[PDB]
Formats: sequence, structure tokens, C-alpha cells
Amino acid sequence: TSILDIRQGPKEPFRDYVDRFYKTLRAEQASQEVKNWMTETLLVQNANPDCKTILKALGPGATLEEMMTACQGVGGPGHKARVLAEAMSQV
Amino acid sequence: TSILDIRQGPKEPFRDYVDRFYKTLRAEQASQEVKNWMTETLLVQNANPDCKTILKALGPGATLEEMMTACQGVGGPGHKARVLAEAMSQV
Amino acid sequence: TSILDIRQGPKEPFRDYVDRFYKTLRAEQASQEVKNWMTETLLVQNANPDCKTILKALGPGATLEEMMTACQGVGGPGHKARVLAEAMSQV
Amino acid sequence: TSILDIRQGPKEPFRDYVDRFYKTLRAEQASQEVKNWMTETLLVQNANPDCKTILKALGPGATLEEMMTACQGVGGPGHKARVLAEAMSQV
Amino acid sequence: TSILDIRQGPKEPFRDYVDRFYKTLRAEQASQEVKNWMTETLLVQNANPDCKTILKALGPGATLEEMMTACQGVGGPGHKARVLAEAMSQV
Amino acid sequence: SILDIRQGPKEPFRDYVDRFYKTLRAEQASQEVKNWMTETLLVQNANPDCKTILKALGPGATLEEMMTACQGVGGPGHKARVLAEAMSQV
Repeated sequence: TSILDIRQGPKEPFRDYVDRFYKTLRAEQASQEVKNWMTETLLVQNANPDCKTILKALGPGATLEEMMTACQGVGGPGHKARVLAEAMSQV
Repeated sequence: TSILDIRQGPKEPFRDYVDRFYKTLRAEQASQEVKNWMTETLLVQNANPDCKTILKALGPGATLEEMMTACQGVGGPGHKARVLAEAMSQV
Repeated sequence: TSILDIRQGPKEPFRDYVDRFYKTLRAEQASQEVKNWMTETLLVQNANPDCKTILKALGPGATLEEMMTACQGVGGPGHKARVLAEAMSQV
Repeated sequence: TSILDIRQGPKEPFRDYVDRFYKTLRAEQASQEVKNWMTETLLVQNANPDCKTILKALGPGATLEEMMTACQGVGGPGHKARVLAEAMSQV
Repeated sequence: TSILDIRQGPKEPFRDYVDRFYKTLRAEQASQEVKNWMTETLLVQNANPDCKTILKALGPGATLEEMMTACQGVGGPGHKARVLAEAMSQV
Repeated sequence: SILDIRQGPKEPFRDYVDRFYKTLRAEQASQEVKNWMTETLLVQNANPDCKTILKALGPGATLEEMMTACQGVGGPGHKARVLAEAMSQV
């Protein structure tokens, strides 16, 4: 297992991916400074398109509590419907 | 294992989450006064948008059994359609 | 475990909830006469809206066998579509 | 369990339901003549609306191997879509 | 078990059914000519409507790898949509 | 057999590549053959939706370039975009 191979599934809840991310990151042989830098880069890059789009609107300076509260709706009826509703207006 | 890490999944029924909440809350080393304050605060805060939207409409003073009965529709055919139908009107 | 904590999930089939209900009702330490009263009251109240909507339409004089035959369509293609179509007409 | 409690779930394949039906019928204490009559009556009566709609259209005289082939389409994209389309025109 | 009872589920991938088909065929007491004739006959008949629809367009002569590649799309986002779109146009 | 590994219609790409490489590490072959297997089967035995995305990426792309393009398949945005293009296509 490698922290770089950790990617968020398309139907995986955000709370679990960050769980495996932090579950595996606590094992990667590196310094705490590197592990914090990993968090700043990987976590937002290896997320799925739906979650990444939500995070790009948050701007910088957000915390997990700010991310996860914004992503635990992804995969929910309001999200899936809103996404499916915006597409019909796009087409 | 921390009570603050307990978050409702987007496809998780409200019942399970409250069970994990109280199953996890039963382990947190704290005073009973603080644990009651947790329930009033986190339980509805760490929920997903669909339930929090329903719970925000109940207002305050609502009882557990009073809420759990209002969220067991989320994820059902009647709900998903009502969500999907109101969304088409939103756009 | 308590008879009052047994509630049907939003995506759970009826045939199972009644199984959990009667599996727990046979465990509650109480008299047989009161347990029948539980059946008449809890079973239809602690169900989800979709099944409750169909059971309320049967009226009084049901026999459980008449209910379960009326709810095994909930969650199926015919139902989910029928529900989604009636909502499309509203908005 | 009792053969009369065997009911097809809304999301259960017909092949599985008929599997449990015969799995239980081989245990119910009854005569071969009694068990044959059960097959003719319950199997099509305890089925879900989607399958019963297909089997009611076949009429009588239909054979097992002739029914299974008519119900293993239920739950497929063509079915759910065809059903999901006819309802939109019905409402 | 029996090779004649092997039927493709409505929500089952093809590669699994062909897996179970050959899993059972390797046990059926028969001649190699019988098993080959089984393969040419049952495999396409006991498939579900969606897959049988695609195979009927391939005609005869097609090879396994030639078929399997045409059926691993059934149940995917592109398939379910194409099926749902042709049905909306049919009515 | 490495040839029998195919991506299901509802299987994530990251899982199929796992099973793909899980078998390839056992197949008795030369390193050159296993690399050629990777270059050929991996993109061919995937499902239409993922293959549709990979056919658009062209050649010269690495796994990290693919996996990052297929983890949207099966997500709400994907099924919706696909379902929206189909309504206009038909």
C-alpha cells in the first residue's frame, strides 16, 4: 500500500476515503512535515470530480470539518437530483 | 475513536448514525452533563443536508422519537421523487 | 433492545421489519394480551411513510396477510416509477 | 418457517423466490398432492405486482420454465425503463 | 444442481453467468459433443432480455470473447441511459 | 488467466486494475511480455464507459493519468451527464 495510490471512489463517501487516507498516511514512512504537506496536496487532488468541484468553491484555508460538512451530501438525494437537474438545463 | 468523528453518510439511514452516535458516546470519558449537551448539539449538526433540512423545519424542542420519525423517509421512493421533482422546479 | 426502538428503515423491505418486530416482541417480558396491543399500534405507526400510506388506504379490518401483500411492491420498478410519475404531475 | 410466509421481495429475483419456495416446500409436512396444489396457488399469488402482472398476462397453463423466462427481465434496465416510461404517459 | 437451471439474473453481469454456466457445465455428466451443443444452445437462451437482445443482433458464428465484450456494458451508465432514452421515444 | 480479467459494468476502474495486476504478477511470462500485456489488454478489457474516456485521452498516458479520469464513472455527475447527453441524442 502507498499513500499515492489512495484515490476516492466514485460512489465512496468522503468520510471513508479520508479515513483510509489518514489510516494509510499514519503508516507511510515520512516526517510529520511531509505528511502534513501530503494532506495539502493529495487529499484535494485524488478526490472524485463531484467532491473536487465542491472543494474548489470553498477557496483556501478550509479544514476537514469544513470539507466533510460540505461533502457528506454528495451521493444524497438532494445532490444526485440537483446534479441531475442542472444537467437537464445544460441540455 | 471520538464522538466528533461520527458523521452521517449520504446514503446512511438516520437510525444507524444515532446508533453509532450513542454507541460511540457511551465510550467517551466525560460527565453526563456534557454528554447531554453533545446530543443537543452534534447529533443534528453532523447529519447530512436532507435530514438537517427536515430537522431545521421541526425547530427546537423536538424529541428524538419525534425526529427519527421525520427522517426515516429520506432514501425512500416517495422522498427521492419529491426531491427530484422539486429540483426541476428550482431550475 | 426494546419493542419501541424497532423502526423500519427507508429502503428496508416490509417482510423483514415485521420479522424484526415479532422477533423482538417475542422477547419483551410482558403478558400476551399487551403484546397483541403492541401489534395493533406500533406495527403500523413505526413503519415508513410509503408503506404507511398504503396501509392507511386498506382501512380497518386488515389481517397482516392483507398488508404484506400490499407492501411487497414498495421498492420495486413498478412502484418507484408510479411514485415518480404522480410527483411529476404536481410540479 | 411456514410455506405461507414465503413472499417475493420487491427487489428479489424471481429465481431466488422460487428457490426458497421449493426449499421450504420440501420441508413442509404435507402430502405430495397437497404440495402440488400449493405450487399452483401460492407461487403466483405470493409474487410481487411486477411479476404477477407479467404472469397474469400469460394466462393459465404456463409452466415453470415458461414463467422464469418471463420474470428474469424484471429489474433490468429495459424493464425499469419501459415501466418508468409507461407511467409517465399514464400521469 | 443442473445446467438447465442456470439462468442469467436481471442484474447479474454476463461474465459471472458465463462463469457459473461453465462452473456447472464442467460437472454435468455428458459427452464433450453434448457439452459443446449445450454451450451453443443454452448459454444464449437462458440469458436475460437485455443480453439476448444484443446477441440476437450479432447473429450466429460470434465467439465468446466476441460476445462477452458486447454484454459487459449492460447495466452501466451508458447502457441504462440508452435503454431509457429509446423507451421514452417509443412512447 | 490474465486474458479472462474484464471490468464489470458496475466495477470501479481502480478495482479492475487491481485484479489485472493481481493476476499478471502470477502469469508465467517475460517482463517484456507482461509490459506488452499491460499496454494492450488493460485498455481493451475495460468497460465501454471507461474505454470511452481512455480512447479520448489518446496514447502516452500513465495509470495516474487514467485512474484520475475514470474515478468519476459511477458518480452522480457522470450518470447525470451521460443521461443528459442521451436525452439529446435520442
